Amino acid sequence: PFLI
Repeated sequence: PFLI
């Protein structure tokens, strides 16, 4: 992902 882009972030978690």
